[PDB]
Amino acid sequence: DLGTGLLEALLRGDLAGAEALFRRGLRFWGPEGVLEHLLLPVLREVGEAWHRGEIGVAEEHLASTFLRARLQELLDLAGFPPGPPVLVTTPPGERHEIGAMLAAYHLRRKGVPALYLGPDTPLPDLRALARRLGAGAVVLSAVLSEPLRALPDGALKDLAPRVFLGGQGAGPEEARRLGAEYMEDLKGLAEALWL
Amino acid sequence: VRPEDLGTGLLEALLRGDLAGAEALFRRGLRFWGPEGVLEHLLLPVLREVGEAWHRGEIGVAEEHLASTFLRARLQELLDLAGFPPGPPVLVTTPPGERHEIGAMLAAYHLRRKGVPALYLGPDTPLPDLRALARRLGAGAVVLSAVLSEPLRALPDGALKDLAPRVFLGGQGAGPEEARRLGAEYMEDLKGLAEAL
Amino acid sequence: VRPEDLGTGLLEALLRGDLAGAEALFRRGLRFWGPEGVLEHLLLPVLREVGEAWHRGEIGVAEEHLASTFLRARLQELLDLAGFPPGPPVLVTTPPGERHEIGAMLAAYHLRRKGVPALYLGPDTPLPDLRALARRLGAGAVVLSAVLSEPLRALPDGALKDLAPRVFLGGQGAGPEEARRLGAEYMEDLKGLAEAL
Amino acid sequence: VRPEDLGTGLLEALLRGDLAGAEALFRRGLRFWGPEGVLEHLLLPVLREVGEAWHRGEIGVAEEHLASTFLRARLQELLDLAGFPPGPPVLVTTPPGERHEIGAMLAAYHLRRKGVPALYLGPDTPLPDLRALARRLGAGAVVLSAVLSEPLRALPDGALKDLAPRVFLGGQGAGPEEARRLGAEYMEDLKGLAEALWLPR
Ligand code: B12
Ligand code: B12
Ligand code: B12
Ligand code: B12
Repeated sequence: DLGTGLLEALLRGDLAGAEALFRRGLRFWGPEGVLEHLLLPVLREVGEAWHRGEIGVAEEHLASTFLRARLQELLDLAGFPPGPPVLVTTPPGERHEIGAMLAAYHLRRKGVPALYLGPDTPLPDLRALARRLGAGAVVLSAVLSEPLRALPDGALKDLAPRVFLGGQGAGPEEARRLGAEYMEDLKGLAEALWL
Repeated sequence: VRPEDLGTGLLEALLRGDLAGAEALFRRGLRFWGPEGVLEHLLLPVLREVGEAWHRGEIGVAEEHLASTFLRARLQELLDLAGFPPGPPVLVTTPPGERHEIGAMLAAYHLRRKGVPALYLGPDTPLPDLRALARRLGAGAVVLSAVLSEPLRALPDGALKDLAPRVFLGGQGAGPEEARRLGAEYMEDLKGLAEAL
Repeated sequence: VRPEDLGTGLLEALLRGDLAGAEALFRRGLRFWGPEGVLEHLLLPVLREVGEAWHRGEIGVAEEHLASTFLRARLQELLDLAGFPPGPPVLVTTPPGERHEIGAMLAAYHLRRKGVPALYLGPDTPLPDLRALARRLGAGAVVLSAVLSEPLRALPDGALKDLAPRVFLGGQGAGPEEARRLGAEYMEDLKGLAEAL
Repeated sequence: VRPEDLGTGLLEALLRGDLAGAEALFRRGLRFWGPEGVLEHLLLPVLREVGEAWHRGEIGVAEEHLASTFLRARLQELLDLAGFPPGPPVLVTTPPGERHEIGAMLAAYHLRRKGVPALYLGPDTPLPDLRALARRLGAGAVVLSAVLSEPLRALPDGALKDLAPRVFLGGQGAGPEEARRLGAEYMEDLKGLAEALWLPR
């Protein structure tokens, strides 16, 4: 797999060769393909390696900053459609960005105007922006479960006309308790908007 | 349209959630002022106005996030378009506890524009891990950007002294005294940083 | 619409005089393939297709001018974004009589992407003036791109030999023997050129 | 650095091969004088000073090339920022044999600033190929910039006639008589050129 190659280039600080390997993968598998076969497998392997204590925090930072940059390029290539926006973010306390960015990307690939805000947005401020921009939906990505548990019952229900929760840190019951529609796969998300 | 007006236009586009218009105005600014110029005359003035507005309680966190996430994305684009030389890298990051990342990215960018192989790691790197990577890659220098002063104050004396052969601290959160205490070379302007290396 | 058809789209936009559409298509390609990629998979294939069309008598020289002026402008943008390192410069140009400038610009760009301070002079520089500037600036190398062979053939033996400490000749109009005759190092690929310095 | 010193500074940076410093000084000029202003107060004065220096034998051709390639790059960015209107284009170029291209770019820029879709082709376009492109694009006008007079003199009588319904020749290398001989309207000032299209006569 180009996965091991990509990781090894990043770990030796070869950002030029890492970029070249990613670009080859994008040319070979296309935009959706490269995410499934390269970006996510590498991100998972970086996390695992760190958990095993095989790499330190600096190396993980390097890799994650790089993958985030590639995903941002893909986001930018999808363009930004006009229309009532969908705000994409993470719950308060959640700092991980890639799951939200992936969600924004899948929406944008299907012509949905997904505004990625960045992570960790307070719920009242998110509700206020959704209202001001006449947003049709809010989408939330949770990697950790703790930030969801800290939230009062029904706290996600009124953020916008539709509210979607996904990510490892989320499950059907916590979604029900919080008042959000739970969603496992990213492909289905655009269809779930009924447009 | 007018160069004299791009800051206002960019801010207004971001606040109404017009990412397409924002992108077009940034591109215009890049064409007008060039790579370094757009950062001085557009990106930073807008980022500062967003931050100020938030401090005055005029805008909420969500709006500020939108704008900052956008500006960060543009600086990353510029970073990628700059040359990356081979040779002993310079690691660029922020002190432990510092989450703001634009100042570090700006530093990496100015270095890369001047032929210095600056690896931006992202923010908030533990010092032992930073030291280990600097040693493994044979880094010639470590550059740290601090916007807040608190994260610097939490560090023990001489904590930045042996990170790499040269260690640079800058950002508004830093000053010559805190640099001396922590064992880093202070610098104020990004212009001078490439010459210093 | 599919990336592998950006080439035909770009060509069609240029031929109908749609500079705005051309710019948009090029930017899409840059986002898709990145800086080096867009040159390999869009700029060069389109420039070759313009040349072929001209050979088939489908378009005149004015259309070729339009397209090449456009591509030169895109390459210039990329050149500017790579930034210009300090240090002993490398002068990049074409032999006297050679007016085509894209191969030289491509060479300058690949060098600049690798931190080498490549000064693109433009095409068609007299050899005495080139030698004088190389000496005044303490240039480490001169790089020449030749598309046509005629301008090379008009030059006396050993005419490129003392232009600077290293002298490189490339381009389809050049081969190892004409390089040897003229006193330059020949190379085929732009990738190898940075390593060679 | 002060505005009254930008011209000298820019030239000196270019002559020592300091492209980074040159870029920074041009941007300072843009900040001071704005887009059109920088052309009048910085770009043209520097281009003229490069020419003068070359005449006085103080710089060779290599240095002039460096400087002109730089200024052409700046002017191209300004051209692109003027935007590209829709409609029947105006082709802008130089006569065959004319290699200087700044005058043509300046003409294209003034037209584009006034909403005219000026397509800058680059310099030195053979007249039959220019005629063919004007016809293919349905161009309403062709504009030619001549710095030198010799390339005009080499052209046969009536050689610029009917390249398009309107044909304009300008530049110091051109005069009313050579225009008449070649079958073009002569024009002195760039500002008037857009109006010269809107109201025909
Ligand atoms: C990679 C990783 C990291 C990386 C993060 C890399 C990055 N993303 O920048 C690093 C090394 C930094 C890391 C550190 C930490 N993480 Co970690 N690490 C992982 C790992 C190996 C993979 C996580 C992952 O796949 N995330 C990527 C996202 C995109 O995938 P996902 O959230 O599963 O979501 C999928 C779908 O739901 C969909 N999706 C995502 N969002 C949305 C939204 C919608 C609406 C939809 C429809 C779909 C969707 O896309 C994804 C495709 O599969 C796991 C272990 C494992 N085996 O999974 C943990 C794990 C998530 N980490 C964990 C922990 C504890 C941490 C740390 C606290 C460790 C520490 N002590 O410092 C820190 C900080 C976490 C934080 N503060 O957020 C725990 C979580 C435990 C829990 N929450 O109950 C895990 C499970 C491992 C463990 N220790 O058991 N981690
Ligand atoms: C933008 C901003 C924010 C934004 C940040 C958005 C983002 N970037 O993500 C937001 C609203 C989120 C924010 C948040 C906070 N910030 Co604030 N806000 C600002 C502002 C406006 C900073 C401008 C900025 O980002 N500049 C970034 C870089 C470009 O600027 P710089 O560091 O001065 O860098 C220059 C040079 O130093 C050089 N440089 C940079 N790095 C290096 C390195 C080297 C080696 C060299 C040579 C040069 C160099 O490059 C730059 C050239 O212009 C200031 C007020 C102001 N007008 O400056 C505060 C300010 C920094 N914020 C402040 C505060 C208190 C906060 C918060 C704690 C608010 C809060 N109370 O919760 C939070 C932080 C949360 C946390 N991490 O703990 C204080 C900090 C006081 C201190 N220094 O300890 C400031 C100074 C406001 C004040 N009180 O006057 N803030
Ligand atoms: C495009 C083209 C032109 C264009 C140029 C404008 C344009 N570029 O679109 C125009 C219309 C001017 C043209 C016309 C002519 N050219 Co023509 N045309 C071509 C064509 C199709 C493309 C090749 C090309 O120009 N690439 C552009 C450059 C950048 O790429 P390159 O030169 O291959 O260089 C590569 C490498 O060498 C490297 N490189 C470049 N410089 C350097 C420097 C260094 C140091 C290094 C390491 C590497 C390096 O990078 C480049 C890309 O990888 C080829 C046919 C083909 N090859 O498919 C001919 C070709 C070059 N043309 C040819 C001919 C015949 C001509 C004319 C004489 C035609 C005529 N019959 O009158 C005229 C003369 C030009 C003039 N009158 O001023 C012949 C060359 C003669 C031969 N050796 O047999 C070719 C080979 C095709 C053929 N018919 O046989 N041409
Ligand atoms: C710079 C310069 C050069 C530069 C050209 C710069 C470039 N573009 O690359 C260089 C050094 C290459 C050069 C070349 C030569 N040029 Co010279 N040099 C000059 C200089 C200083 C200015 C030329 C210039 O500014 N052109 C740029 C354009 C924008 O200026 P412009 O033509 O005045 O255009 C204005 C208007 O005409 C109008 N305009 C332009 N186009 C159009 C089109 C239309 C439709 C309209 C309405 C208006 C319009 O807009 C412009 C701004 O207001 C003059 C000296 C002087 N002016 O006193 C000579 C000068 C014109 N050059 C001269 C000539 C002919 C040459 C040379 C042949 C010198 C020689 N005798 O050996 C060389 C030839 C080398 C070559 N052919 O490549 C001599 C003429 C000698 C004589 N007749 O007595 C001059 C007059 C020097 C002098 N003071 O005597 N030159």
